[PDB]
Amino acid sequence: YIPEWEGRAPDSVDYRKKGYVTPVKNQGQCGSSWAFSSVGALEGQLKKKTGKLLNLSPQNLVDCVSENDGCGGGYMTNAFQYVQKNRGIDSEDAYPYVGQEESCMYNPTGKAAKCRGYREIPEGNEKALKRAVARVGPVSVAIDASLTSFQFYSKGVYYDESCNSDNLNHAVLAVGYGIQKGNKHWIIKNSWGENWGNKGYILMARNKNNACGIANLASFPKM
Ligand SMILES: NC(=O)SCC(=O)Nc1ccccc1C(=O)O
Repeated sequence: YIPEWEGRAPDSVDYRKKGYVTPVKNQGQCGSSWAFSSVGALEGQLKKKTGKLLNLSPQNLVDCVSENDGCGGGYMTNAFQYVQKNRGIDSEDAYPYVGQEESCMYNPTGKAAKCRGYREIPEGNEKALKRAVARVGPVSVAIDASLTSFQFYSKGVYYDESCNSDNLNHAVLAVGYGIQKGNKHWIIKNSWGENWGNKGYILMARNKNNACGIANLASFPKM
């Protein structure tokens, strides 16, 4: 067997076709994009591990990941380490999202997935992020989403040269990649509801010198 960091990745990958991606969620006013990005990468690894997939609980992460700040931001790697230490993460149905930080309500009964660690993509290496998406699955990533051009995206492959790759303020999920009208892109799942962008998704420029810092905080959990 030839490992992940070696040889040719396919030119087009989309896990929305293969049942590795849950429907688009809406984080509301709570600044918990790290939680939705974390559960999104955990859902994809749950599908490859068990063959079954299920909507996991970002509220579990908001209320229980003490290393993060609930609605005040957080890192996706701390959520992965939490699930590893906690031995489990609850389902969305058993731990619904309320849009606020509350007390930790984890119960092992509603456990739907586990995690045994994580791996951080080499800093700014878009080729390595591409190989990871093609071989591991959906990868949690952080970007600069403060620009007006990003927030009012609707169609096409998004690119803005003013995007600060050193101000990663929003967490999303790379559910694939490809090419549209001569512009390479990452297929990115956001958490601003289905009515944002293109059905909740945005195609962000790929191989344009790590636009918006797409590969500066990329990671995936291990199951
Ligand atoms: N042996 C390898 O690492 S090749 C992986 C690969 O297919 N990369 C690519 C494939 C198509 C387009 C762009 C890239 C890129 O380099 O970002």
